[PDB]
Amino acid sequence: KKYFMSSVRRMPLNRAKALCSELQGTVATPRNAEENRAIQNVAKDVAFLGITDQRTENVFEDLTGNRVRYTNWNEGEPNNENCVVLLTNGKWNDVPCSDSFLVVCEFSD
Amino acid sequence: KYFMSSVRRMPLNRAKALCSELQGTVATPRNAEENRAIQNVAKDVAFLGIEDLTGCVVLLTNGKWNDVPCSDSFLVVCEFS
Amino acid sequence: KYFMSSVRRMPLNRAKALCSELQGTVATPRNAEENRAIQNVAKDVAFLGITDQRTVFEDLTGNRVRYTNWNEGEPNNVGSGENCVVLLTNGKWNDVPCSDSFLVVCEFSD
Amino acid sequence: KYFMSSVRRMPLNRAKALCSELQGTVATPRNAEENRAIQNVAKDVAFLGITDQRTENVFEDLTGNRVRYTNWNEGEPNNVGSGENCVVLLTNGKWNDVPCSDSFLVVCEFSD
Repeated sequence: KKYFMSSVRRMPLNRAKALCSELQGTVATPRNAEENRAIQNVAKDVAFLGITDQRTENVFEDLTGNRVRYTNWNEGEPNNENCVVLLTNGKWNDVPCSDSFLVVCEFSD
Repeated sequence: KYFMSSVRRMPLNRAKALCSELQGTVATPRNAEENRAIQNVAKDVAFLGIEDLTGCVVLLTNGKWNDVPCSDSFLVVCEFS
Repeated sequence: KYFMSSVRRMPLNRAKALCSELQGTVATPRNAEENRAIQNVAKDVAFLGITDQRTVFEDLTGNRVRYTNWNEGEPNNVGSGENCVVLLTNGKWNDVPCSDSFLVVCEFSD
Repeated sequence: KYFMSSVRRMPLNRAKALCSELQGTVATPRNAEENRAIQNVAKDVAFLGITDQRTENVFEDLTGNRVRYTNWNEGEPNNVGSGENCVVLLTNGKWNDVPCSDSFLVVCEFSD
């Protein structure tokens, strides 16, 4: 239903959003524990998720404006433009959108 | 191997960079079946990865290949294994 | 992704509102498997979330559809901008008036 | 049984129609586990399928059967000269009675 592919280099979210979009995809956004795990397995290191507080300050939503219905915050998170990264243990950290991380793109038919 | 086409047109350089950044390469037809599958994904003229990018050419809607400059812009179809 | 069918037949406008009220949308098949899944859930002719209202058949998200399964002779235009799509019991698609009434299959996801 | 919530608030009458349209019914918790599950789908205050229209302070599900399991906030309701009373699930998981005419989120339950 969803194809996940990781980038080779680390980059800020703006470059990441543009990368996934180029091939009609989006920055990976897990809707449940299974997808979270799926993305965690393809990413070789900490990677960006398609969740930010860009539209509404300090309120996390997906790239379509919906508040996320699934989260998996690391202990102490989200700790406050805010972005989200998926750690190697699968938990989430709140980080600056300007910092660079691997990118996992999500694709569907 | 699955194929995905870009939303916009671009020169082969940017195209090779795009597919490789996501760990694939510009679609390279190995047989009539793949050439056909690649055209099916590209819904208009698109670059091919042609030696292939790892040891220019565009695929037309009729499935035939034309030799065009590596500097002009067309759609890109990336292939992933 | 899961699908649920309505009990009543209704026009596209009502269909859309119905599905969205429970955080879903009108079922929109992205491949043959999904088309089959929707086919199984609706045991009768039902609306799909595809129309030409914004033009060109697009999903209720403004994107042109990348999957279709037109019945022989379809799509037969009913009138620019008022074209909708229904899935027949055999799984093929017909182009019909958005104002006509059909069952509705809503799609939901996590 | 699986649950789904609405995006907007509405009176009980409209909620009943909404859930039935998709072959379900307004969610009715039959035990604490379901109650917790419905509250989890329903982040905010939501209607349950229980009212005392017939006899004041006696709550029945939408089929006319008096409910067994209850999780009243501050004990059983004890209204007087009241309109039809409905039940909403609060953020604390307890139940509170409110006029069926007021508007709250809806949680539908399905058995598909």
